[PDB]
Amino acid sequence: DADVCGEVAYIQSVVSDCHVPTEDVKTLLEIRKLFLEIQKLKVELQ
Amino acid sequence: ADVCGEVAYIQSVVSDCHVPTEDVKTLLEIRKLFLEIQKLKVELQGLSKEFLEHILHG
Amino acid sequence: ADVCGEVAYIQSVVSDCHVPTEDVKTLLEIRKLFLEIQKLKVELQG
Amino acid sequence: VCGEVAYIQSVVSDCHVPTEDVKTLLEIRKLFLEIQKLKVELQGLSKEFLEHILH
Amino acid sequence: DVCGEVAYIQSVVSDCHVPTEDVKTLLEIRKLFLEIQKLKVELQG
Amino acid sequence: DVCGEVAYIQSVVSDCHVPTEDVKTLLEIRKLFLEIQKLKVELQGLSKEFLEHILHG
Amino acid sequence: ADVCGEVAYIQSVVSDCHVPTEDVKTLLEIRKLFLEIQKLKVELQGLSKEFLEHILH
Repeated sequence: DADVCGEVAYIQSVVSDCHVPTEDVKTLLEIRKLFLEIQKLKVELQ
Repeated sequence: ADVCGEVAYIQSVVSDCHVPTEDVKTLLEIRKLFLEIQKLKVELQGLSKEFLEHILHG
Repeated sequence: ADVCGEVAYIQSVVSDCHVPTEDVKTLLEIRKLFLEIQKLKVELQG
Repeated sequence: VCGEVAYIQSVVSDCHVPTEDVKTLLEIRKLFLEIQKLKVELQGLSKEFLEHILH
Repeated sequence: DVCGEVAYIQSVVSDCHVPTEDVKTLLEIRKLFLEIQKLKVELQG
Repeated sequence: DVCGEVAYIQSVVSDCHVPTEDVKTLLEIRKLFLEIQKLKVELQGLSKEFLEHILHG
Repeated sequence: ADVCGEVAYIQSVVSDCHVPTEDVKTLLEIRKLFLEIQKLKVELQGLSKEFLEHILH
């Protein structure tokens, strides 16, 4: 309820403050996650 | 009763936010991506330390 | 009998919601995302 | 590989339901079950937190 | 290594005489079905 | 080095002379096949464990 | 906040490579798919060995 709407409202405030389009934020975070996942996989394999 | 009741409950919560559904999805996806990056960094330091401890005391 | 019966069962349940299938999928995706965020916060701060 | 694909094709064709509907319906069922698993894991993490406090 | 792996998968897929997008869709349906079974067993246990 | 990693992947993909979207699709099919095998193995293990837990417990 | 800082950090690294963002994403996806196939093969041999050990002991 207020836990869900308050959480969404908080994320919206933070994203708006960056002045970066939301689709760019998502793409850039996806690239960082992919890079870290590749590092973790290499470590696990060795 | 359980599946349809669950969907009806989520719909009530989402409608009360007065935020477009695709925005709610995008914002939660961004928060999840950020937290997953933090967890991956913790797991990487933890694997490196665990491997070193196994070497030093094994 | 196993696969077709499973599909037929899910179809009956979804139809009984009286909500378009793509809305059911979207709403369940939002609930899953919210719960996954809570779990990640607990794992990181504990 | 080819035998596996041919088998899945036979089963899906026998349902007389469009392939994209089969995929969507199975995805909805999986999402519902994953929400239940997440709720169980969250009560489990809360219990683990309480046990750390008590002992 | 990488190119040899890709060339091998291409040979196997071509031998099925099934469009690549259908192979992907059918394997996705099989995986979804098995994942549902695994989730049901984990939830009761 | 992030840029070095990207440049390395680009060199390997270019050398295959296969469109990037085909490389991605073919690797996705191979991954899906192996994941199905792993799920079948896990399900036989869980099924056996369930039966045993019921019979003796 | 911390995400504004994280976003600019990733942008700084990606811009330095002078490769379009969608290419960076695609190339990293291909590398991840390749490594995931290798990990799945290792997990499958481990599950097979674990099954044999349960039989022997």
